[PDB]
Amino acid sequence: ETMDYHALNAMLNLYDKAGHIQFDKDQQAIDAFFATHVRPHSVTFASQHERLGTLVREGYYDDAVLARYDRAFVLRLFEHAHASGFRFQTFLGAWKFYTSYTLKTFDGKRYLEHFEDRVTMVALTLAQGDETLATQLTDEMLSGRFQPATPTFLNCGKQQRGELVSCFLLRIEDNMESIGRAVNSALQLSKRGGGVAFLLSNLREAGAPIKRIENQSSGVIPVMKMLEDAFSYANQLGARQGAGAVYLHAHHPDILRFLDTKRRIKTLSLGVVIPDITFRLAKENAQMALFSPYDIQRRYGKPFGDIAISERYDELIADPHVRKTYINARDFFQTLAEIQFESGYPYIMFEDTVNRANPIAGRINMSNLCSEILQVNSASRYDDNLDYTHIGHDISCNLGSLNIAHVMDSPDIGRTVETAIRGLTAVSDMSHIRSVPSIAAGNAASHAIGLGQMNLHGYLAREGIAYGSPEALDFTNLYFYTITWHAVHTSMRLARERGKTFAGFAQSRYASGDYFTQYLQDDWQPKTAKVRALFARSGITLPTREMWLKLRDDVMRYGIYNQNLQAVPPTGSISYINHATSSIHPIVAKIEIRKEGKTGRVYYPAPFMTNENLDMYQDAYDIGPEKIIDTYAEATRHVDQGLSLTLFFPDTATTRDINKAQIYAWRKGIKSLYYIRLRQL
Amino acid sequence: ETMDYHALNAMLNLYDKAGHIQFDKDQQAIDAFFATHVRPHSVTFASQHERLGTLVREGYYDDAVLARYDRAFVLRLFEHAHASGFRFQTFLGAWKFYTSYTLKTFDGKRYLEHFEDRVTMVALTLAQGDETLATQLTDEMLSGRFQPATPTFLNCGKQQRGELVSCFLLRIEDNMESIGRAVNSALQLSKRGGGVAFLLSNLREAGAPIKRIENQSSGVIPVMKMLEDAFSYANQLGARQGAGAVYLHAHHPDILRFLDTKRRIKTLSLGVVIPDITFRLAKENAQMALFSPYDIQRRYGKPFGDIAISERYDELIADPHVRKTYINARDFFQTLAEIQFESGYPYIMFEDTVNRANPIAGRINMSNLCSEILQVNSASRYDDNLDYTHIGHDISCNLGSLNIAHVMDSPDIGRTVETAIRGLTAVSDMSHIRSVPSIAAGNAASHAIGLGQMNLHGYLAREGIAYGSPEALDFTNLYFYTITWHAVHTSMRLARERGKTFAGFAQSRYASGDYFTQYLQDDWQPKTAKVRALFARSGITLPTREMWLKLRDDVMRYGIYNQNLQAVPPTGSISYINHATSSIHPIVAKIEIRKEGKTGRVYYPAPFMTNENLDMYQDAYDIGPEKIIDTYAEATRHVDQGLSLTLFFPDTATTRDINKAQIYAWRKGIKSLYYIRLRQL
Ligand SMILES: Nc1ccn([C@H]2C[C@H](O)[C@@H](COP(=O)(O)OP(=O)(O)OP(=O)(O)O)O2)c(=O)n1
Ligand SMILES: Nc1ccn([C@H]2C[C@H](O)[C@@H](COP(=O)(O)OP(=O)(O)OP(=O)(O)O)O2)c(=O)n1
Ligand SMILES: [Mg+2]
Ligand SMILES: [Mg+2]
Repeated sequence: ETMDYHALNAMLNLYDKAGHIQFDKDQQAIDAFFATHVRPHSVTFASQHERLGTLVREGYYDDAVLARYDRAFVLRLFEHAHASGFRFQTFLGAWKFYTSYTLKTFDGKRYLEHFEDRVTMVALTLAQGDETLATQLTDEMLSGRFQPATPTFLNCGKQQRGELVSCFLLRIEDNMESIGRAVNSALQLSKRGGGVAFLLSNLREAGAPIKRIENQSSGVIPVMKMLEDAFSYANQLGARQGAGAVYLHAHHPDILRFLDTKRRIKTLSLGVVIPDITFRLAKENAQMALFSPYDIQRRYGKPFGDIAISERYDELIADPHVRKTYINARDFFQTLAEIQFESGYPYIMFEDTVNRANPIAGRINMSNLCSEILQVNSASRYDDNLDYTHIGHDISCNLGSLNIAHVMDSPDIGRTVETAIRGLTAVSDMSHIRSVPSIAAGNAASHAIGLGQMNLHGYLAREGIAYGSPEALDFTNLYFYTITWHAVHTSMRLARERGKTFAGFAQSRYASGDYFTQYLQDDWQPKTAKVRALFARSGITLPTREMWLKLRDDVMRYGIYNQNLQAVPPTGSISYINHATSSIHPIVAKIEIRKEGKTGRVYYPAPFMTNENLDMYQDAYDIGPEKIIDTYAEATRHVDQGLSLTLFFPDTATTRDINKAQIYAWRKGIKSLYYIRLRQL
Repeated sequence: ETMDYHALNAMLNLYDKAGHIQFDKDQQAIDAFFATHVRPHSVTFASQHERLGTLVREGYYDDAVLARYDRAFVLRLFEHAHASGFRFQTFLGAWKFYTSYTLKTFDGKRYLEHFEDRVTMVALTLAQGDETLATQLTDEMLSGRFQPATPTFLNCGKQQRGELVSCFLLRIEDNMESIGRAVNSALQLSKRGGGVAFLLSNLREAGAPIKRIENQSSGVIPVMKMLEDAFSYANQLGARQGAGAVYLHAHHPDILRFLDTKRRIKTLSLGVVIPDITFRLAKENAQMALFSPYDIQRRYGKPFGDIAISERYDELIADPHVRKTYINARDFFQTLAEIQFESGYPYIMFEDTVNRANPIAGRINMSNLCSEILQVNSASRYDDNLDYTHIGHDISCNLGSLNIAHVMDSPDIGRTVETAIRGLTAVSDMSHIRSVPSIAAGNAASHAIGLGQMNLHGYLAREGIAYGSPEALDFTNLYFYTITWHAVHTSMRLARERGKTFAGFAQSRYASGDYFTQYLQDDWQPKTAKVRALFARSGITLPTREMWLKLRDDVMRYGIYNQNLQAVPPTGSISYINHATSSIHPIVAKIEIRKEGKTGRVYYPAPFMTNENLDMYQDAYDIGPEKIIDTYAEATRHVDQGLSLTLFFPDTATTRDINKAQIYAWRKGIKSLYYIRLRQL
């Protein structure tokens, strides 16, 4: 007799005379949802075998995927799938999946998939015919241990579908050709829903020459302006703005005009690269010198974006063949925070930290639209007709995440990590982005992937450890320690199985073993009793020196398949499906509210949370930056790419506050910073 | 003792108690210019031979051009050149050429060319080694009979230089690829100073689908928006806006949003194609039906831009598989004039008149930034990586003009026309625009050129005939009649010499002779005594039936080299150098004032004009549209492409006035209309 699941949902938004919540009311919502809406609008077939048939016949499922398997095997899988006992844990989780993920009939009126169907098809797709693999992926996803990126989760198997990968990073070179190409990539990538970031640092600055006639270039903005229109023009079906980003080196002469667009470029996001010296200068209240990329090129034969500024600052200041401009470092960071304060951006990439941690030959000069990807890239050369004469290497992202709790809840952690790695790797292998050759090239050369984490705050709460605490820090350090061991063990394996390794391996730190010197010392003993306890209870072995030493041999000898393994992005709405917390930070709220749906909003309580443990769920605001920054650093120690890191502040905070945080971060090893969020309603 | 040439110039701007002008004062200005400024800042070498040497050595002249000739021959030419007796006729003519055309040293401080040097190098360049040709071109240019387009005049021979051609017309196709390419062409062409127009009619309209999901396309504007930024970004060295245009069919569903950008797109110009039916509808106060290009394609397998609307209006109205929208034709033309009134644009291309007059297989769906070029074009197909899989045919302009007076002043009119044609043809042969394959293709396939006219009003005045008059109309009809005969005789010749013809010739009207039926009847007798007189006095024979009949045989048998011959654009500042009137219309003023120079302005009196014949120089305003429109029609009868036609109106004029004029034009055969100019200060 009460079947308004929204109402029921709404009830999570109520507190009783004792500041407690009717969590059950949310479970009632799930129940009414399935009963009043799903079950009734979901299609039931007489058998799976006819269902496939129909789905392929009418144009929904891609038969090419089913065809890599003996159909019996298929059926066996759907059955297992549906036999696993999967339930959604929350009304939003369900509602999200059916309103935006599950496959519907072409007219919208009926559902054709349920969570496990989708799971299955994903498993089938990535396993490319490998049945045991297919089974495992199925298992990993149904257990909650693994959660592929949205773009994969959503399209695998579908006949009419998106691409499986969808954030991309591109260079631009200081000539029109590159520029033209960039704008064209923007168009092609964004029409298909991709997020794309562009490096701008190589471009000659405002005022520089063209064809040896002085004061003629107009710098980056008018280029920013084009990319902007592109993204705005080429939305994705069912969207109005597209998403772009541009990164620019802080020491680039146009830095301030650049920052200035946000005090005008309304939809691209900005990101700024900052080397260590900049910090040095502002400390010692000094002047910042900006070098011309025009000159830099002619005198060094390389582009601004490819030299090491910190390492050649003085040199450069002294080379009179390099024009210099000066602004006040302290004011810089001031402008930086003022903007950040007004609008979240810009992101920040600690260039020196990054390159110093980079195990891969080359430098890293830019990042993605979520500031988590960090990888080398390389120039492309064109022909006057735009035809590539030299196809360089650009970057694209293959993502998925583990839900730490569920991982810890299963002793075979090595299987668990191997699978995800196997799956993301598949995503990479199946990927062939034709519209932008340099992307295709890159993928193909590197098989880079980015395995990421989520639900930390979820986990720690459940185990009664407070976010931020030494218990917490200790755990996050070792968890990531152990995840790294298995992932590289896995990539090593793959190289063996496939008998090849990523391009450049040889020049890498993996090749020489220097990549391990870190692990052959000691941290690795649980700084803490509780943490020691958790791993033990979980039946998981923390990798041991003998293990590392052995893996180091196997790597030096056999190599690894993927040039890059981990990356920790924010976990948008999949997190709700997976029932996990945004990534590894804490909980923007206890009962998160989203402005979605026919009622206006929908409410989402955190995992494992009950009236008897609320005190373990203090929100990000409440926890504040230090603790957050501290958690990410423990993680940053191991993750070869980077992690999206937001700082949440009270609306009373000041730019100095912001700046103190960024310094701390910087001082702490943090590779990069994402947006800064001032609390608002 | 008085050497301010500007002052002296200024004096043309003075009237005496009898409304007369000190024309001589302008000659004094020339004299002081050369004496106080040119001579002193121009470089004299001990001999020509060393001069060449130096100019090649230091990087100014291109030796590759000199190398096609025996150096003695060269020298002989410069000498002849300088021996011809050339003088500029006006202070602006000189001042223009030295401030913007002649070659200076790289630091700006000194001149290295004089009019005849430039003439010579042009002659050498186009003649490509042919000495008699080189001589003739020299002669034709020095006599004033010929005046190549600015881009050629200015760059031929130079080492550091522009392209020789510079207005281009491009299609776009209804898919992203084409769009991307368009924006890239915009960039590449405009960085080098080219004017470029785009067809937009094929693009699916605002609201149409994408990937079979309804209401999803955003039509042309956001595309207009990109092209706009492109042009604005890629100025030409020494310029801030670039120049673009977009054409769109009046019966395209986005027509009104389109017109609406100008009531927001600040720098592209607009142009509208209009078929006859539109006129029919508005007469009979009817509704205009707009057909979807999306549908049109699917149902007819061709793009909006390639079907004949007039011819299939009803059909289309009846095909229910073609979506239709309706707006009121009368209001259309109303909006058209209101905009025109506010801002000059849009240009107008009378599609049916044009295609009906078109001697060439195919249809004509767009025009250039000056509305004078009209030629067929064809789609290009791309690969997902932008690579052309099928290179279509797009259009570019090779222009030059004859100065009617000087032409008439020399009995060998056939030599005179043959040369120009030979020279423009050279421009075409030497042209290889790599950044846009479809342009290169087009040129190569067609060798289209556009020989044009100027100084009509100049001529008629001198011979005491009033602009507009039956004398005038009669002359312009026969002059163009005779120019056509010789140009086609010339192109015919070329095909023979070169032993090939333009692509498609066979499908042309030249091939079947229908191109001549017009000339084999009769008009061609001077309607007038004076006109008969002028040709006679000039020693020029008006082509005779036997002549046409003979040329028709030679053409049917041997073919012609160029697919298109004539085109009559406005003659911007070269006109001042050549000492002629903007094209064939009359004289925006008696003493034209330009806002140029260190004094703020510079004054330019019309050719042959003196206090004893002012009454023959009534300005365009004063003459008004009819007479103008009437002159162009006489011309439109013969010119295979089209002619830029501005109507000048009093600031009291009304949109109805404007609309009456456009109707007259339309009714009169006029192929197209350029901007409408309201008189302002
Ligand atoms: N009309 C132009 C031409 C170039 N640029 C900009 C874009 C590039 O960042 C930079 C270099 O363009 P190119 O390398 O194509 O320029 P060139 O190679 O012709 O000149 P240079 O050799 O001077 O670099 O100048 C511009 O804004 N407007
Ligand atoms: N994200 C997108 C995709 C397309 N278009 C526009 C530009 C083109 O005029 C038209 C056609 O683009 P494509 O042909 O590339 O579209 P498809 O071929 O994928 O779809 P269809 O086959 O539906 O035409 O749609 C757009 O505005 N935004
Ligand atoms: Mg360059
Ligand atoms: Mg299409």
